[PDB]
Amino acid sequence: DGVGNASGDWHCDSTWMGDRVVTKSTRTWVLPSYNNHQYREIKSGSVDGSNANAYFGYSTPWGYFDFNRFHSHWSPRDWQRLINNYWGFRPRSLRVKIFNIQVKEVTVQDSTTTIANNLTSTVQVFTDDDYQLPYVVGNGTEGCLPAFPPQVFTLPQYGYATLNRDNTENPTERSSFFCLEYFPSKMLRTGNNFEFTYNFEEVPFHSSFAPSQNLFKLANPLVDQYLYRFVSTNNTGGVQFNKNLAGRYANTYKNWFPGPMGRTQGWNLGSGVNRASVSAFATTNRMELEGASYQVPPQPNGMTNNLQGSNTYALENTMIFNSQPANPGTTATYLEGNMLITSESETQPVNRVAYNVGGQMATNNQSSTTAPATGTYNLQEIVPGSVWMERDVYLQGPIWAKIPETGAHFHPSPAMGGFGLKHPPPMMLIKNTPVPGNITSFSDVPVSSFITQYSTGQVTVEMEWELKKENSKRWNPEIQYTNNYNDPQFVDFAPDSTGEYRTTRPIGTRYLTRPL
Amino acid sequence: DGVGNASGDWHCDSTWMGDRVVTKSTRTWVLPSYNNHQYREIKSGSVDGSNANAYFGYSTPWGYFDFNRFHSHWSPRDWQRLINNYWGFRPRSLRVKIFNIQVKEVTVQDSTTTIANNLTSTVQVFTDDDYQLPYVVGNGTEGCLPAFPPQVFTLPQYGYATLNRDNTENPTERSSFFCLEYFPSKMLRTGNNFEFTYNFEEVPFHSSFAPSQNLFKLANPLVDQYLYRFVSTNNTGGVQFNKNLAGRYANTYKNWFPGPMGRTQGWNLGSGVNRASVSAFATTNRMELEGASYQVPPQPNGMTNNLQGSNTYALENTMIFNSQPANPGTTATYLEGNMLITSESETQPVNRVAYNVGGQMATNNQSSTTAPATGTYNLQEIVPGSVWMERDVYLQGPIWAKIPETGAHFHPSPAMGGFGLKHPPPMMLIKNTPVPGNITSFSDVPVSSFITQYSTGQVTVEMEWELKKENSKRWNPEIQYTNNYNDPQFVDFAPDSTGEYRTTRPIGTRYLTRPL
Amino acid sequence: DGVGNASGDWHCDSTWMGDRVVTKSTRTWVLPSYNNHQYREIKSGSVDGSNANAYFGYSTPWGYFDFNRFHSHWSPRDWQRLINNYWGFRPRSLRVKIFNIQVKEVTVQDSTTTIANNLTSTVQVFTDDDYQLPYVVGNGTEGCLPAFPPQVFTLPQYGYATLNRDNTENPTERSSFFCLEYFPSKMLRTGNNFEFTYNFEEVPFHSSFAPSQNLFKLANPLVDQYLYRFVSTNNTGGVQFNKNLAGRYANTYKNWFPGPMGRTQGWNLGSGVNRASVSAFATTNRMELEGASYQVPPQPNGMTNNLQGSNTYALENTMIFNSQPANPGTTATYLEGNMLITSESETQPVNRVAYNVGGQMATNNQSSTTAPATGTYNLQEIVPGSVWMERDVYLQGPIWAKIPETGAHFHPSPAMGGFGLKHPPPMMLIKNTPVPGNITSFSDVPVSSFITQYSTGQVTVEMEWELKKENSKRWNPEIQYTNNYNDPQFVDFAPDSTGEYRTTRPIGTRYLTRPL
Repeated sequence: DGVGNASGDWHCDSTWMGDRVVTKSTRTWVLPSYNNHQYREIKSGSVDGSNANAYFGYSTPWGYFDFNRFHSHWSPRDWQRLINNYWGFRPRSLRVKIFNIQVKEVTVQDSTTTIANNLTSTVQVFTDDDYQLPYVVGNGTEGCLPAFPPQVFTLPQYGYATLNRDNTENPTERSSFFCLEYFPSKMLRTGNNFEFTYNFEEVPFHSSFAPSQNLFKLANPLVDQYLYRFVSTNNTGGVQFNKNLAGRYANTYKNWFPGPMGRTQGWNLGSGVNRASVSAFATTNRMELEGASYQVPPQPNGMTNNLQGSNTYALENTMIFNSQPANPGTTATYLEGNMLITSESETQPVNRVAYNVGGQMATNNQSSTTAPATGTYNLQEIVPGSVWMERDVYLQGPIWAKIPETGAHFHPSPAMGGFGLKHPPPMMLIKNTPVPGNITSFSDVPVSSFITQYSTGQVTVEMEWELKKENSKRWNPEIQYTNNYNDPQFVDFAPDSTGEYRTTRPIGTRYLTRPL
Repeated sequence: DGVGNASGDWHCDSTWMGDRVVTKSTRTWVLPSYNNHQYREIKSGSVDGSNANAYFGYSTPWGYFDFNRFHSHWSPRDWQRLINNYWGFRPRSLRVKIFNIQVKEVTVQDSTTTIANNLTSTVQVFTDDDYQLPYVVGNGTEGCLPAFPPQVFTLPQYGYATLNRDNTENPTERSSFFCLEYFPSKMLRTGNNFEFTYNFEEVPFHSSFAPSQNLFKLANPLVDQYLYRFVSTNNTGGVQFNKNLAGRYANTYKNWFPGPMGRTQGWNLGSGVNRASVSAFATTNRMELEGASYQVPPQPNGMTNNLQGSNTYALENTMIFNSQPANPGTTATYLEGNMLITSESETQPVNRVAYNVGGQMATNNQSSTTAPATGTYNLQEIVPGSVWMERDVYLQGPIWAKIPETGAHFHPSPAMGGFGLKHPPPMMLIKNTPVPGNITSFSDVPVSSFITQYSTGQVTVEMEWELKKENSKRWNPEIQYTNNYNDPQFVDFAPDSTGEYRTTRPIGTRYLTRPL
Repeated sequence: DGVGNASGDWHCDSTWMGDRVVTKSTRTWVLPSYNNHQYREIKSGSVDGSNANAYFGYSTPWGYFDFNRFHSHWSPRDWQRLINNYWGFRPRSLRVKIFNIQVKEVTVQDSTTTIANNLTSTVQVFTDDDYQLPYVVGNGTEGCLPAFPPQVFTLPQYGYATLNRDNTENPTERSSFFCLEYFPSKMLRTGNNFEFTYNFEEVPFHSSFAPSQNLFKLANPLVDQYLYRFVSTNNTGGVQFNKNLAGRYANTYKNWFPGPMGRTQGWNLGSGVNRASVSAFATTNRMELEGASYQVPPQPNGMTNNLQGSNTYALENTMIFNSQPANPGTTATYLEGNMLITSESETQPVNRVAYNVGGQMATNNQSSTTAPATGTYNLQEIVPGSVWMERDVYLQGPIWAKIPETGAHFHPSPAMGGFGLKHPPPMMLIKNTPVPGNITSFSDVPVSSFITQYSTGQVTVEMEWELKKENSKRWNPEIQYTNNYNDPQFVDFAPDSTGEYRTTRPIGTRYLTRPL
């Protein structure tokens, strides 16, 4: 209620309750006064020789809350207890609560930066629950809540890129500008707090199970099919047929088919017999959209890199995390030992691999003169009767994404993994209100001299997850995420002597196994 | 009730009522006695050198009502008030009402064509609401209600093409014949009327908004992704990775993908550097269906001609209306100045252009010997995680179409734009009953001499439209359909000194703008 | 209630509710301690060679709130949605609310200006709702709420000019002095707020429609009048008459007449064939009032500059805004490219142009000796049966004005446009209470050493607007305010890379069209 009273407590826990788990998480944040309290016009042309990077947009002084990663809510033990016990999970509700606001004021006088707090300065928070702003949350950007609870994170500055003109930095007449002070926002002093509740829409469970059985090997290898296959022609043009035998899965009749494919390049990790000195930009899979051509990693769902125990990965198809957060705007050439190169090997009985051709189809009509000929294709889209698996979600990866408000779409599983939401959690924007400096006269030009200041405080996020319980009559034990290190020099998913949070490997969800 | 009393009034109006608009429209029609009151066998072989044009079918004396265009219900001002204020619209109900029937009888005696009315002759009207007839309404044919209310239109003759045999004019044993006098029809004198009500099924709203934001540019250009991309290999085969920077949309990880594509040829309008003297038939995109090969304009949804401000259009992908209705069976070579060549430039942030390749995929497996190679594809079908925009509807274009009664289908947006209906508005068939001439003796052969006669009357159509209200926090003004002509020599969407209804340009729906 | 609690939230929105729109707007203000807390005697003589500029008056330490411009309440999109959809609008209620007061105290010690806040200092606010003060709000002065919500504005100092004597700086015995601490004012600490409600009186709607039809062309051009005109005399003095034909509007009988006129000088913008090197002061239209002569722009209602598509404007008749707010007291010679020269071309079917003579009247009595002669007049006042159009209101222009408390008036449309109010919104005056410095002894002279200090805070203004709905049976589309720029280098009505709010063109209201 006032300055000498706590406006909320530290809730950071998890409570497994049957087929349901709430996951609370309080973090501490810092909000810089971005742009010195003004809207700016960020724009760029073709950098790196590509006019795909040309954008037009606006950068606001508003910061925002991005709790759209799984480690922001899940400890690695509560993640381990999830992915080794349950076949699925999906979010149900959400409860965000910003509290203990305190706003300092830096006063650099003769290089003595005194930092004191003003009790009177406010903080604006609104939530965009009519979805009228550019939703920039679900795009794999930084500025998230940290994985580790005693880390203090700075809130990312809110910008958005509108329509540019002809792949330049210049706008078009459809390019918009959203003023964010034209939205009603709650003014928060140091004794006020901002609560917010949200209920997720009906989404499918994330299929956190690996297949126990190949897709083209769903018949039993004991009894044989009552269907025959064309095998050959005789010395005349008379066709000949053979019975599909029992375990001959290469030529049985299939009833279901794998998912989409676009053949990406496969690069060897580990030892590697890769091509030396490849500038890997000019040969990636691009998807040209209204002018320029864009790299689109990862490719849409229905494929996999990395078959099984092979060091060949499709690096265009994968999600490559770093081990630690990096400095912004770095041009460092990281190697294999720095990254978390993340495999989708668990879905190979259903999905086709991305560094191999998917099949072959007949190219000509045969005759007594022309022999039959086939040709391999590098990409195949949705066929009726297809079945694929969605992208695996990770502890270090995004939870949701917003479906773009277009006319139509085909089934909206995000390519980066997670939950495709039509009405996602609304984007909580926040800024410091501008406090003017010493203004002694009237002028019609607006104030450009402000008290330089930042605010800080805590935020708690309480999600709730409906879980799909495992129910299998499998006899032998399964593979599960065990803590298996040979001679650990450090405890993983735990700090070090420096005090930085050390993660080494990404953690999937498909560890339970389930027959098709 | 009788001959001296009006059997219905002229309702032609529109009543905007919140998120709902009823649009009434009365027109005056003329019904010729088609075929001289008999069923005939229309059939043809390969004309224009193509056996696709070979059909077998039947032509009835029945005429029909085709109010399946948007200008039959919408004035251009009420269309302007729709497409500049609302994000969507869909039909809800329908009410057709045929009234003031009067049937003349032409009597050419010594070249003095006296036209008098017989009070006793009837008119048959039935509606086909069990969908047992070939539904020929939603196919882009003429004979519609006019755009302009005081125009009198003639009702189109009802024919249908059944199954022919082996791309000839001869029938197969599956070819059917539907007698239309085997359906119960209401006999209408000059004092009778025919009412009919219809409620549309649950359809999606037509997305009458343009995107404010590119599909591959949905991240913000301020914070950068926590995902890395394979960039290159070193002097060994060791892979190397770089962080996806903030605004580098050409190589970020994408979550949603564009729609289908088939690469069509792009032709330059305006000035034009087109290839001179092209017979443009042999190089169009065809789709061979059970024998012959058919041109299929427009190609299915998910593409666009005409990027932005460029004079290159994909003429195979577009809807080309004329400015005025034309005489039937004309072989005139119209030019650019006659037609209404209709752009889909508003959907280019989501759809791929039809005169460019959509992307490229890896063609080989790399090694220390073989370098990586990619290959461009000209067509890509549905991939899971796709999102496209539907075809824009126009003031001069069709409202609905019937889904064919087959087994299965994929999401039934008609390629010509509009609303894919499973149970469309039933086809109102109408004919003049045959009045025999002077028959003085009995003969078992049926009567072939009739009183030559036509009927005329009014028809009113009352549709009802549920509207999706615009709700955006966009700050700057939008583009809207304004009446912008530089030195008009005539008022557009209004008559001239001749009295003919002059339209110059087609009117879309996507003028409001909305972020993905 | 206290220092650690927010005393009000940021309301800044608009809610269109049928034929009604509320427009909330919160801004942040800075209040300097004007005059160092004392009343002063501002007076001047003849500057610029004109004794019209000689005034006597008083300058107070009070600042005031001036939300009397349309952009203080309306975003340009909500202004666009108004002027393209409605035929009229007028204010109904008002709700001002000053909150989050915080008062700093600047302490310059050895050129180290430390700015800290005192929790104990107060702020006086009263509202003048008996109209006992000189109302200086509705006069086109600066110090308004900004157009753009995150701009912080400084409150203008309240002064007023009373009666001087004989066009000098000396007062007369009727010259008054209003002490503003003789009015009861609410003392506001940092935990207090000041609410205020107001209901506007019955005013006419602002006619935000252009005429679709000329005033002298209201007959139809098909049938002719039953009234004859004197055309000529014969070889004798016998009069002769002709019938007024159908479309001959130059000599039909008129029933209604245009508004007032005073011929101003017309100057060419754009290319321009203007007279070179004109000191444009000595030839303007003046209106001499009790001694001196005053320029009176704009001239009273009933005229227009700028016919249609011509570059000749009457610059004495127009409202010339700047693109950006300017520094106070500037003597800069702005050009055409800086200003927002604002046209009244939309009202030319009803109003007469200001750079042309309005008509001619007979100067002599004719005879057999003297021929008839006419003479053009340069000004014509109200004639019974007149009809004119009021001044267009703009997004950048004033909302209301106070009618002077005189005896009588003729219909009080303000010449600067807007709503003539008899009891306007009361003028919210505000000052910082004086906190004395170090006073160690008693003296009967009042304290002149104070703690130098300023206060800041937020103010929200909630107006409510009754709207006149458009209802026209016009067929063709209208002209509307579209966002039409050819190659934009910047988004208009939105910031730039500097962060300043960029407006280029003024926005009217007459875009709908309506017949007389």
